[PDB]
Amino acid sequence: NMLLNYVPVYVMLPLGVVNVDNVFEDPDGLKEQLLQLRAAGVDGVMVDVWWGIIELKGPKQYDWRAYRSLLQLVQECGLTLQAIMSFHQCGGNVGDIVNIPIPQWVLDIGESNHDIFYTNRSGTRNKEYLTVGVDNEPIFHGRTAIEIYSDYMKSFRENMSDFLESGLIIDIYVGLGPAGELRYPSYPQSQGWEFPGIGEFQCYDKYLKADFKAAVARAGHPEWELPDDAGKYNDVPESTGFFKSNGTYVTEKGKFFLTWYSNKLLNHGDQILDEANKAFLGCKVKLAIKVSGIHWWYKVENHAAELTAGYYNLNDRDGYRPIARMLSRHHAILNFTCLEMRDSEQPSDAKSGPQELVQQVLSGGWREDIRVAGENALPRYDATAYNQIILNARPQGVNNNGPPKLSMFGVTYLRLSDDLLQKSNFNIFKKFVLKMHADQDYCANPQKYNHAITPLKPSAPKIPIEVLLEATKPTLPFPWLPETDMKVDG
Ligand SMILES: OC[C@H]1O[C@H](O[C@H]2[C@H](O)[C@@H](O)[C@H](O)O[C@@H]2CO)[C@H](O)[C@@H](O)[C@@H]1O
Ligand SMILES: OC[C@H]1O[C@@H](O)[C@H](O)[C@@H](O)[C@@H]1O
Repeated sequence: NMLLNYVPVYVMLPLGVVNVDNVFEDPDGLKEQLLQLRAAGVDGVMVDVWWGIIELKGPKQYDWRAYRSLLQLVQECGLTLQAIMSFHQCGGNVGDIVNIPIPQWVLDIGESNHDIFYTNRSGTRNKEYLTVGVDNEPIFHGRTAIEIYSDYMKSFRENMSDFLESGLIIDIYVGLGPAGELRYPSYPQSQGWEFPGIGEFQCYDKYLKADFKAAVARAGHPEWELPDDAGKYNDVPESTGFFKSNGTYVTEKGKFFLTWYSNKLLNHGDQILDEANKAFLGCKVKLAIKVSGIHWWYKVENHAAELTAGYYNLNDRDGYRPIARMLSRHHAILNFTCLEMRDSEQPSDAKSGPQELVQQVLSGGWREDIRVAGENALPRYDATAYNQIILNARPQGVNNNGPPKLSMFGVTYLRLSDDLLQKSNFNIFKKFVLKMHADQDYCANPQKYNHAITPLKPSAPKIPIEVLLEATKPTLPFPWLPETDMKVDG
């Protein structure tokens, strides 16, 4: 039955639906919008549960009231929810139209210890996320950063227990860095970065620097230092000593640094996912993380932007599959945040390959046998964008004999706004939803299309780093159709 080819569609709620004062501002306004989504056949919505808003007053001073009111409304409108444990700041990234800092009390600590923030070679501290360097440092009034995230999720679980039991919350997204993605803040607009700048390494805080020097010493090279020839945010790879042909990134020193730099993210993600598994154990929900889609410079040997962001991906080294393997022990979903783009839409000098990047990442996920989800990176309302998303959702088309051999677990659309609801735009969107659903009407029971959710089980045993890095072995991607068989048209 066609229903087996059905891929659910979710929509992101506006940023700031509950303001920085922890007040659910416009319920009536949101209700009307939500009801229109319900009529269009949308399966559910996604929302940020901001750490900076809930634990503002002080350590363990949680106020969940406004968010309970929001969840209540969403449930009344017949929609499911994907909740993001947003441990990051809203404001310094593309599209951020509102400012939501991390808890003020954490910022107060940062005043007397600036090293809790990601730092670039120039000494600039980024305050949108806590460096991975303090994950296990008990400097936050007795707690470590990971313990803070852990307590936050447990409190969420207990205070929203009634919504979890009623099946409202379907996915639990755990923020792992800037914009909630597992990556370093290598391309900060707030510091002047501009597409397609290569970005900068963000490992200069005293904690990461100390770890690196200890590590190089154990490797027999205590003289080794952090990169000093990688350039600046807006540089191009060829104008740097680190990323040029036969440059530093290809030397033993460079490869050691790059492995070290990227391994820190794998462990950061693995440890926090461990805490997430414990906090939601037994609940009927799935865990998920977000991986950023850095398509610029993907078409040159150095993959500069990817490397500075923490994804050690080269033509001969798969820097994404090991993340997929790490997610398997947690039975988690890998969400790729950039699926609507086409190569021909990028300036030629950016050397972008978003289409090839998507195929690499999704194939790696299916290869490791984990579920893969996604979102569009930029606001799009045209058919060609929707058709590109539909192609990646079922790379080899629909199957009339049963389920597709390959299909994404779901797609979340960015974002809910008045432009989307504009008559003509919404008209196209409704066709998009219909095609994602494979021409079938909205289906309320996820079980009908093999999307039933079982109680979350404890994570499988810890996979050693050496076994994780075995997944760096390059593999051929799965075959992709040139265009989807379920077009929206135009
Ligand atoms: O509300 C979700 C997050 O939205 C933004 O980040 C987006 C980014 O704009 C988009 O290109 C990509 O596809 O997904 C990320 C994360 O979903 C905000 O900057 C974040 O603060 C929000 O968490
Ligand atoms: O953040 C920089 C952004 O600039 C915009 O003008 C482009 O259209 C986006 O593709 C790009 O991501």
